[PDB]
Amino acid sequence: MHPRFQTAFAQLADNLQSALEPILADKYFPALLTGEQVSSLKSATGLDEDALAFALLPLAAACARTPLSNFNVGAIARGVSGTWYFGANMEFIGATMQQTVHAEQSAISHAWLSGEKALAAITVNYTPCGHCRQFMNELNSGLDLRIHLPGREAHALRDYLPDAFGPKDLEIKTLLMDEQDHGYALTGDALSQAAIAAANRSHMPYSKSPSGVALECKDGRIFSGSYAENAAFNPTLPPLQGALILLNLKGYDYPDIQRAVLAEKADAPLIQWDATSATLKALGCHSIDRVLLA
Amino acid sequence: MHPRFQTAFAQLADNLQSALEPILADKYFPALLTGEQVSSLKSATGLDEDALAFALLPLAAACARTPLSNFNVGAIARGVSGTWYFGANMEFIGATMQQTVHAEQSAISHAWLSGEKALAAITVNYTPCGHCRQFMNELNSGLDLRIHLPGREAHALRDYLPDAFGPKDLEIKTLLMDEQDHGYALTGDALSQAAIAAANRSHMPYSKSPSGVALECKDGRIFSGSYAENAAFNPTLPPLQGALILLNLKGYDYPDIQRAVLAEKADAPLIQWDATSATLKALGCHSIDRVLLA
Ligand SMILES: [Zn+2]
Ligand SMILES: [Zn+2]
Repeated sequence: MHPRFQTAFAQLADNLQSALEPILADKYFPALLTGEQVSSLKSATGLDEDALAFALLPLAAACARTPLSNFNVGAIARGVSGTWYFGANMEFIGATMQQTVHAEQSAISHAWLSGEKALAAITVNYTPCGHCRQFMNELNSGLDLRIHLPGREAHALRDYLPDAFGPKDLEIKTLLMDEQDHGYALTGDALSQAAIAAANRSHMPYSKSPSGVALECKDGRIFSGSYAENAAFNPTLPPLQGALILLNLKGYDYPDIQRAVLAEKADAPLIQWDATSATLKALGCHSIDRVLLA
Repeated sequence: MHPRFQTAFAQLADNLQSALEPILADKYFPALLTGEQVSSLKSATGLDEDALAFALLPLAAACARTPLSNFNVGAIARGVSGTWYFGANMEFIGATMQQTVHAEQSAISHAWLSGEKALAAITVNYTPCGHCRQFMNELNSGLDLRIHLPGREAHALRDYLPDAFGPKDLEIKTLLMDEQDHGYALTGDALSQAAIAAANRSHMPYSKSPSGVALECKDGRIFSGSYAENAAFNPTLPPLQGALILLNLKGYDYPDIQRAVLAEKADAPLIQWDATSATLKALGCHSIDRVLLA
């Protein structure tokens, strides 16, 4: 068990602890549960999906990186595949408030970057902020996505965001998590190729500026992040954050990053380079390169 | 009349055009209307406050800087003083999506930076995004603020943001637009003193990192911006954006900036320096200095 899960696990119900102890054994438990694992968990406890998701939220919140607030939020995104993806909020000392990752964005990005094609529901241990409701309205699930919160009854996103602004208002038909491939040729080494592959999956219908970041860890692990625009612009997930969401959920920590690469167009209306390098230097990484698409 | 207002004005009703033509005569019309001016406008047209506010939204939207979307949004914040403040959205080529200013944030910041102590209502020509509903929930007006949208009936913010997240969740009692003065001594020249004065009005209860930016124009005009945190962190208004909101509403343009100063603490958990310089260099300003508080 990775040390982060240790207090949360200790507080779980006995039959849940038992069913989970095999799964959580590995330090690099991927903060995700396949359909099969969810079925076993249900057989061992008698919990249904929603109640299981709620019971598990302490483990998702245990992945939160909150040096400023000490307010840990956990979210579980439930893929249409049946896979459940954890997500937790992250705050970065030395950067800005605009670089913060919310638990809900972490869980959705985990699912999208893992290749999930659509989400069925999202379970969170605290009500989502307007920034997250706006982020969720970018998805191909639109206003129908169901949110599950402790003590409340389920609701579609349209109930949490009445008279919603979204891609339709800007006449955009390509929604986040729809299949996208921008056809940039992968060149360079492993890390730049991973960054370009991430840029190829970019959701960028508003500025048409593709970008992706890939981080290489001490042990050779590469974590990649694709850029995801939002119709309201500011809730956009920058490329670096995707990679850091993955690095953290998968059990690693910022001192394990060795190199990082950002791929983006040279003549692009929006440029990620400055915010990427500045946040990475804040986290300690200083080996940052940029490969540019054409 | 500043050229931006010229098409919008031409499309206004005749008795409105007549009443406004004196006010809009000056190129540097401050994109604000005092209680007296609103009274005159009502006498000249017979419009009540809400309908007047709607009639005026084309002039507020005429201040929008939208190189990416060409989607102009105008907002009118109505102060408790009776002053109405315009606001419009701004997009910055060469920066990121996180630097975007929404019309609603522009109008609220205009009011706060002008010294308005509380808002009564906000009128917008398009429904506010979740990012803005979250921004509005930081204010001392809380969930009671009334939003007015074309064709809809008025509603308090609590109707647009059900089961809201906000400062109470983080046990914060100091709300935005409450009186704040952090007591930093004003040192240096005019521009650094203006930046420190702006930092002294910072709403920063979450990171305790005060900052302010002041911009000096070719003609000697100084525009200042205070930092305003948000409970959901990301909707935070950075200091530079406050100053650029003011510079643009007041009729100036980015090539008029000569110098800029950012004031902030050296040992602060969050640092504005990198995003401030990078966005200003993108806008063309290259004379940026930083004075630091202690
Ligand atoms: Zn949120
Ligand atoms: Zn908005």
